[PDB]
Amino acid sequence: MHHHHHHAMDTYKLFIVIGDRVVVVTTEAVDAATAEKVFKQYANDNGVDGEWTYDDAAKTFTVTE
Repeated sequence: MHHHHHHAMDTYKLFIVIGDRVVVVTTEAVDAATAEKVFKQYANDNGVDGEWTYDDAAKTFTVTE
């Protein structure tokens, strides 16, 4: 027998206050650690530099500088 399991995911946000423009990127992930991996790759793939913070209740990551 076989069945597909569509796993549970929540949306996470990435606030990257870069220079003049503020960009908010949302994504979906099973948990915070998974979202962290996704946003880290996203940051690397799009040349985003800086230090980050995470607010769990808000499921929001913020990158500054």
